Amino acid sequence: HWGYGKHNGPEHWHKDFPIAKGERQSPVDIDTHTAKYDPSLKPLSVSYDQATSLRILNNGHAFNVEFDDSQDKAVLKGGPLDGTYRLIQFHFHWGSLDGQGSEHTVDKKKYAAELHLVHWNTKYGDFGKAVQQPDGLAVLGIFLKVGSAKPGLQKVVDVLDSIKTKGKSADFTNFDPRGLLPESLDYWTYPGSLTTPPLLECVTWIVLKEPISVSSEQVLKFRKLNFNGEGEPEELMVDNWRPAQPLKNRQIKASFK
Ligand SMILES: CN(C)c1nnc([C@H](N)S(N)(=O)=O)s1
Ligand SMILES: [Zn+2]
Repeated sequence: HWGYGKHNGPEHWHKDFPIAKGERQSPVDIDTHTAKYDPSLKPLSVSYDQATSLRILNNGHAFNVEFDDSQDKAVLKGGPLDGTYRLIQFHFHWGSLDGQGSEHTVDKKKYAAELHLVHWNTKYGDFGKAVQQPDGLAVLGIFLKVGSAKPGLQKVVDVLDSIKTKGKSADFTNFDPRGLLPESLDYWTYPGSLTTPPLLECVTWIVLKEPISVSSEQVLKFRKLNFNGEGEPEELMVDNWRPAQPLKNRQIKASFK
């Protein structure tokens, strides 16, 4: 089935998922000179004080940190969004080398990695109904560059040893996602899609301008994960990013001047 290799990677996905060649696919290159400041955008509200993390899982493609989304505990509102979007999970995309790994690019620059905080619109009642709607999801994207360590990431780094292979999970309670955010909430926004199969066109993307810094030792621990299952020959989990897709009939808006 699908993956990131030569025989099952992004250039093959359209045969099972024809929407791969659709009109609102993600990620995209963000041309900073072309993006325009939008005064109609409302301030942006990240409310993560009552977040309840539960578990961390290796799915064969990336790892997910999952949250209790049975009540409004950790929500995203404001900015381009109408209504309330509940945090369900976060994950990353990363490279084999420090000069590649992000999905979005900025003036064609690739970062070492990209964090995705995935949220669903509570007017649709559950995540599976939300992904069938054009405004069903909001994904907050944050770039990672290599330099100083991120103290708030270290708890994630230290549990990766326990989920090395596809299908493994571990308890991950009391993790505070506020420790993964940069100082500034300045952002770019556009309508797009999931970046993995089934590639559904259901996402409002909100991509922060300020990257977070992580250390070379933190990213090296991501690159020790495996795509394969336990007992199978080793295929390092690296380069699990989709490249930039055609912008087509879309405008990227900026929250800042
Ligand atoms: C469960 N669903 C559909 C998804 N889980 N992670 C997904 C992606 N990896 S992204 N990048 O958020 O579209 S898509
Ligand atoms: Zn993602």
